Amino acid sequence: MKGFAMLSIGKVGWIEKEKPAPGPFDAIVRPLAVAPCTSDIHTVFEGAIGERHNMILGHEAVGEVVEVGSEVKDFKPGDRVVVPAATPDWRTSEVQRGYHQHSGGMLAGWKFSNVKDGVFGEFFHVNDADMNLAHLPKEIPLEAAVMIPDMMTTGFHGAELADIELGATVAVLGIGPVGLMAVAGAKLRGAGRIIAVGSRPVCVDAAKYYGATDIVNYKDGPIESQIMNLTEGKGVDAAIIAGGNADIMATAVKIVKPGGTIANVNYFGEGEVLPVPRLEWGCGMAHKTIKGGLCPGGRLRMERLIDLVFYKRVDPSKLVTHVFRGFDNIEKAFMLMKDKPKDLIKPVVILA
Amino acid sequence: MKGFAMLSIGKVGWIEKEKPAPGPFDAIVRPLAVAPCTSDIHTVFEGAIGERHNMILGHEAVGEVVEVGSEVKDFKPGDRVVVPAATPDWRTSEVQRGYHQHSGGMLAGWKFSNVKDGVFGEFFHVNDADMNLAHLPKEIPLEAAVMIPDMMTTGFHGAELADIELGATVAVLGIGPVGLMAVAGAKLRGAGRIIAVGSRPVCVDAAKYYGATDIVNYKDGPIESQIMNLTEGKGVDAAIIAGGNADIMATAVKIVKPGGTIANVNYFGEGEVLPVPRLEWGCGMAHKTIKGGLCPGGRLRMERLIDLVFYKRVDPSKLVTHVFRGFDNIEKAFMLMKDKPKDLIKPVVILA
Amino acid sequence: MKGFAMLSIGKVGWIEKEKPAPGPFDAIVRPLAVAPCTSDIHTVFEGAIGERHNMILGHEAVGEVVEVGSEVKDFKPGDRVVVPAATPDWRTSEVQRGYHQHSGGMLAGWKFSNVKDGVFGEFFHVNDADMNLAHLPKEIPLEAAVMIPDMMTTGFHGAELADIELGATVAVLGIGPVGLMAVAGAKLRGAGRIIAVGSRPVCVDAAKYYGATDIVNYKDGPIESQIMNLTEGKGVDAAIIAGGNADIMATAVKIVKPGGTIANVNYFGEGEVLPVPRLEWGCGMAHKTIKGGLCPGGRLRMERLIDLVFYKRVDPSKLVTHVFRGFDNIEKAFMLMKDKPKDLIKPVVILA
Amino acid sequence: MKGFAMLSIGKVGWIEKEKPAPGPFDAIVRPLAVAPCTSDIHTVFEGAIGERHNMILGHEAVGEVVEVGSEVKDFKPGDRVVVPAATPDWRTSEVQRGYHQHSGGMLAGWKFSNVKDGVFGEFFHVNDADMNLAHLPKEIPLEAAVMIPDMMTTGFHGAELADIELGATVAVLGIGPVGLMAVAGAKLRGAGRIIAVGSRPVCVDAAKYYGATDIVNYKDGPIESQIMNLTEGKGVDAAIIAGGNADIMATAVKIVKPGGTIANVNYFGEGEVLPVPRLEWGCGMAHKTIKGGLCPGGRLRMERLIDLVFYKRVDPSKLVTHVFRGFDNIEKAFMLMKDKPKDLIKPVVILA
Ligand SMILES: NC(=O)c1ccc[n+]([C@@H]2O[C@H](COP(=O)([O-])OP(=O)(O)OC[C@H]3O[C@@H](n4cnc5c(N)ncnc54)[C@H](OP(=O)(O)O)[C@@H]3O)[C@@H](O)[C@H]2O)c1
Ligand SMILES: NC(=O)c1ccc[n+]([C@@H]2O[C@H](COP(=O)([O-])OP(=O)(O)OC[C@H]3O[C@@H](n4cnc5c(N)ncnc54)[C@H](OP(=O)(O)O)[C@@H]3O)[C@@H](O)[C@H]2O)c1
Ligand SMILES: NC(=O)c1ccc[n+]([C@@H]2O[C@H](COP(=O)([O-])OP(=O)(O)OC[C@H]3O[C@@H](n4cnc5c(N)ncnc54)[C@H](OP(=O)(O)O)[C@@H]3O)[C@@H](O)[C@H]2O)c1
Ligand SMILES: NC(=O)c1ccc[n+]([C@@H]2O[C@H](COP(=O)([O-])OP(=O)(O)OC[C@H]3O[C@@H](n4cnc5c(N)ncnc54)[C@H](OP(=O)(O)O)[C@@H]3O)[C@@H](O)[C@H]2O)c1
Ligand SMILES: [K+]
Ligand SMILES: [K+]
Ligand SMILES: [K+]
Ligand SMILES: [K+]
Ligand SMILES: [Zn+2]
Ligand SMILES: [Zn+2]
Ligand SMILES: [Zn+2]
Ligand SMILES: [Zn+2]
Repeated sequence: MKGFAMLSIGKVGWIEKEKPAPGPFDAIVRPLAVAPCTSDIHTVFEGAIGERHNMILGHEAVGEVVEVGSEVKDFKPGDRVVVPAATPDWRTSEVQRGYHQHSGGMLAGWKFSNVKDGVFGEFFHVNDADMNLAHLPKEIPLEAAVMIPDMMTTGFHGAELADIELGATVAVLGIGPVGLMAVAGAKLRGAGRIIAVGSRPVCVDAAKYYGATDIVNYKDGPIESQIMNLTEGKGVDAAIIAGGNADIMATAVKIVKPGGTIANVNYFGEGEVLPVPRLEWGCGMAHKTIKGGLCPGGRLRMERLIDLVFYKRVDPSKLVTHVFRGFDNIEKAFMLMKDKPKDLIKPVVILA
Repeated sequence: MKGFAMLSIGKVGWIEKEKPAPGPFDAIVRPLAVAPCTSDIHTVFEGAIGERHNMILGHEAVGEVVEVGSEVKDFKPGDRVVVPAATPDWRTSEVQRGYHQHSGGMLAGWKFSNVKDGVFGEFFHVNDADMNLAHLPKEIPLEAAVMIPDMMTTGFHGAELADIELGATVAVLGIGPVGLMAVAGAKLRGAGRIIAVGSRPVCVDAAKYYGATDIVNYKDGPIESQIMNLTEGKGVDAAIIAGGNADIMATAVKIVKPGGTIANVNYFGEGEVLPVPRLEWGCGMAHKTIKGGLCPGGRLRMERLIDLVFYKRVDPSKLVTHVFRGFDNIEKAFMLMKDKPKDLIKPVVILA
Repeated sequence: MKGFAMLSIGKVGWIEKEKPAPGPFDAIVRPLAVAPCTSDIHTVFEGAIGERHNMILGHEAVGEVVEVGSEVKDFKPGDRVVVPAATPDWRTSEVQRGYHQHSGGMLAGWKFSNVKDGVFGEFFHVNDADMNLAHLPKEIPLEAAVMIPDMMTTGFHGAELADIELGATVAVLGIGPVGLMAVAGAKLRGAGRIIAVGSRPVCVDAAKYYGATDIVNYKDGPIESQIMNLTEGKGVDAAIIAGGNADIMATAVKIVKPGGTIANVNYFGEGEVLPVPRLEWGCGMAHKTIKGGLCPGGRLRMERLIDLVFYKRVDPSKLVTHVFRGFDNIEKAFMLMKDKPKDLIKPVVILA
Repeated sequence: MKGFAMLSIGKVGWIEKEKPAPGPFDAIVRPLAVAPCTSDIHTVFEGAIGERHNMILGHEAVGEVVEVGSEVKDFKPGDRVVVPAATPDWRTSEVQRGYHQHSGGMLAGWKFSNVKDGVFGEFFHVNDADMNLAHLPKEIPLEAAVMIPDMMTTGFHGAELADIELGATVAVLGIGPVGLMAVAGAKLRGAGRIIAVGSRPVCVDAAKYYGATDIVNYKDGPIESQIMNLTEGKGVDAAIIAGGNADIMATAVKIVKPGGTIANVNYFGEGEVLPVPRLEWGCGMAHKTIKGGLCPGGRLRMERLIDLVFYKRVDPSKLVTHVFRGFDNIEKAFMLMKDKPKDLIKPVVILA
């Protein structure tokens, strides 16, 4: 049918398509709430993943099941489901290795608006419904639930990769929606001091809400010097990268103490090389582990985060600053992500 | 000096001993606040660690440094410090393996009221001050800080041993002071649903405060049946044992799902064998990992738990139900632990 | 078709069933070489997993694909394959948790001769062929290859569970075919000293071949005292249980040092409880981790063990002491596992 | 007391100092066998660790204890010992975090020929003898034992950091003495295929001896293309960096599959930045972990590696290509490392 799609490199618009058909194990979902992402901007305007032709955008959606294949057992038409941004193929060798995000190739667990039609349409296709859908409790509002498919699972993954010990000091570089969930994720991993690096006031306020004990604004000086002064030269036990340019990797290495971990969940769109400073990395021997992973998807990941919201461990509704209602307003919410206003964190479009 | 001591098996009383002298790396501390433990009850009236003669009891104390050895660098007379219940020798082979709790032998990190005069005296000896003391911030009151040396580090260790994934369902068997900190620890590891098992109303109330979402009373029926009904037959991702008799190990194995973890921090004082049910343990193949560890000690452990309290990640003051004043009430608080009233969780003696 | 089956508890015999039909993702395999297992003895004559009716026995087989479903992509009729004893359903919640051995329930990844007709028949059914089959290189003979499905993956799993550090001292309690692979697995994890506990000379000879540095005969005296004398009172860093009765769990705990690991891969067929000694387990606080897991299965596991054999890291051929030829000798080889002669390690029936 | 020392940047020569005196916990050792290292060449002629003045060189030594402090308990005059290159202070906060290599600061566990007179003297000082010395069994020759302090512990550390699963494919970039021990280390962790990258025939021969299944010579083409062709486009499960310049980091990321690990133990002496390719690192999301650590030291590490040699798990004598006799030949063996002949791997000077 109609869908907000990438017409060509650098240009987008509504196009004409056929309604997707479900396989024996798949399901067709109609969206109830959707959200745009900064990653979709990188695909369109920077060409970071190559050239696409008439591909629907969007990968964050909470919808209602309308049709299932003959083999779907746990979902029926009428069920209220959370759809993860990553819907991998669960029958490959990379799944047996424990990295479903790369099932079938690097980043191949991320299908929506990458190698597969996204969620910005009246219907979309979800492969392996029993493995890639989670029921949505009535107690969770749509605006909060639509932060789970991507923002919550990415930010929490950064905290998971960070290997946070109880009471450790954690720095979160960047407090966009992913970084704000990284701040909340560190609090969920038992972090004591959480130092957040950001400038936008609407984000700084939300960072304190999610557990940040210190805010480092670049208006006071270089980030490295500020954090080293805050930690009295000790540094941080772990740094979570959730924003910035390639140089932020150098900053993370400089502020993490020997034996610590740099956990990256930032999608670097430009630059050939990510710099690792030789001297500050101990010339290769400082035991500063560097991790960088795509957000996990699938049913279990969604079910675990739904319980965190259900039992009031984290409230993602603070991420939602703008709410829209039309299918035509999907374009408007997208435009907000193109040129970030200072009062926007994450916009949500309620469809039905 | 004076000290409340274990005279023989079944008898305690105040005695007179010589004030301990510090070695070049040691410190002499006078207590500012102390707390009795159920373990000392087991030592005196059950002979759980054998017979002692004129051994000062107690291993939970916040104190003021009065004297240090010539080689102590980070602590001077007058410093208010949190003293860990475990003060191990940091120069053994077990420390290089990462198990300071067993530095020099099984449970050898536990010295106070075991192989060394405890803290229930006008002064006590702390070996290796720079490695086994942590500075106490003025912002933390004495009643809350004296929960850190033993209760918090033990309860949090149960949560650490449990290998909790984000959103996992955790059962805490026993909600005494250690179990209440296991509940708080489970919340500090991103647990979603936390099922606490206990009956005493003062403990049930504190368990809800520290994050318990469900309360299971053993007076209403078998714990296994209740928890399986709550989890709709799925079981729990992890069970933390913090109380009960030897049979509670069988209960933990039965409620943990295949691949889960049983983390024990309960001190079993009676029974020759802890039963592991064959069928419910998968006849040996259910991947139900069983862990059991003594609480971590040392400076770094105390500093990180102090940071957790300082940055308001947990408030252990709700563990304290009775506060008395002065040395003479150490006896009153000790006997309070033997005859457990239904309103007692943890008593504190302020030595101002 | 014909099949050697368990009629009821205590009864075995040849039966007749319908040749299995493959689903779209399944494959029908005819066996080229099979081996009986001690686990089937426990299932039939001890009723360790309950009563079965006309369940064809056997779960260790190398076969030839004769039929595949329409969706099988990597295997065709005529391919010679190694079939893992564990062939789990790869589309479950337990797979997303990382425990395919319990996909769909405790031990539910083990289907052959458990909840599904085994391999001791003219044909057998393999669910999810592309995920549960591995190609057999021509360089590996059938007698050696049939040690991979069960013996090698189980024994190596014991070493994996043991958390062996480079140079650590490992004890292997029991040197049947599984224990001998635990010896080889421990060598493959960088173990230094490997202490093997067994009495049968044919097993003692194979233990030395696979890397055992010391032999402890339990008929020669108490295991604990002998091992404690060998390690000069230190104990072992890890103990792998691969045989014995329920009492061997107490033996393992007594010989492992504080902080070490007890890794069980032994299938306990009798007894209600596996005893854990309270005092030797530190009264619950010795950090002696107890693990017990079913062997991993699936394509990737088989492929990696095949690579270990291909690149000559392990030669499982020395496990095979008896080779017979023909379907009728499946009964003879099965009975050989029942009345264990002193010269038997593992028998193989060639159906070529 | 004489010692071969670094006079200034670019100059070396023999000096005279006063024989060092041990503190109460230290020991004075006279060397029985020493070996020069490439790190000392970089220190003297490239100033890789800054400018030093009149510092005795050398950090690889087997020696005889001649004097101990009053508090040394496990070592007496006359004991033959293996001295780790890293002799950290075991009483710091970084030790309680589990990183003794950085006890007191980044790389602060490395004292010999860094902040302390090295082992190229008639005597040298060992701090904390009971924690930093290991008894040398008479069964291990000096030439083999002197490979343990540095080469073996470094190379094996690369294999440990690599997170090798049983049967995994491992690439070792660089086959100098450290890389050759990384190959042996990969074999110890259960690697199947081991791909070694090198050109010198004496190293290629030793690489096959230690377990390499494939050799990649740059004379046949680019390393990235050769390795991807060998693995049929799959890549390797882990890459161990043990040589080369900063550009080798980019090669490692390119050949490791998503979810794998890059383990670096190479000492990068020049360059401001270590390049990480953005696209081949999944734009930050490929789950390609990068680790880089200094070699472990201390008594326990040495004792476990001694056991590996004692029980014949690894023979490091293949690393020794040149053997000299007498103190005066320390200069000759040192200069041998500066202008490496194609037949040199590691030289050893036998003393006494
Ligand atoms: N791994 C995954 O699965 C995944 C999932 C979702 C998104 N992503 C991508 O990863 C990144 C997450 O960012 P986001 O979604 O939270 O929105 P975002 O607005 O792009 O986050 C960027 C944050 O980093 C700050 N920043 C910019 N330059 C910086 C610099 N040199 N140093 C320090 N901070 C700097 C920004 O500050 P100000 O804006 O206040 O000026 C902002 O706080 C995005 O690129 C996103 O597309 C990845
Ligand atoms: N690992 C360490 O380093 C360490 C440190 C300190 C203490 N410990 C020991 O760990 C244990 C923790 O006890 P505590 O200090 O927290 O005080 P506690 O009051 O003795 O804790 C006992 C808890 O277990 C419950 N309980 C008793 N029987 C039960 C049963 N059949 N089923 C379910 N629950 C049952 C009790 O419920 P109700 O009382 O509400 O009825 C209570 O909640 C103690 O034995 C202590 O000596 C260990
Ligand atoms: N986890 C899994 O997936 C899996 C897979 C396959 C098999 N298994 C099971 O694991 C167990 C391994 O047995 P197996 O197949 O290798 O053949 P097995 O011959 O039955 O192994 C028994 C071993 O234990 C020894 N033993 C008997 N009593 C002992 C005692 N008190 N103390 C110490 N050792 C004692 C035996 O010594 P001697 O015979 O020399 O006297 C023998 O070495 C079996 O029960 C098997 O069913 C499990
Ligand atoms: N982390 C620690 O504690 C520790 C301990 C000891 C040493 N190290 C350092 O780790 C490094 C290991 O070197 P080493 O001691 O084993 O002696 P080495 O001779 O310097 O090892 C260099 C090896 O790497 C090869 N090589 C050179 N350039 C290469 C490239 N672009 N790509 C792949 N291979 C290349 C060399 O072959 P060709 O030159 O013949 O082409 C040679 O085989 C040294 O720098 C050493 O200082 C670190
Ligand atoms: K690290
Ligand atoms: K487990
Ligand atoms: K352990
Ligand atoms: K990884
Ligand atoms: Zn996104
Ligand atoms: Zn206590
Ligand atoms: Zn079997
Ligand atoms: Zn060196």
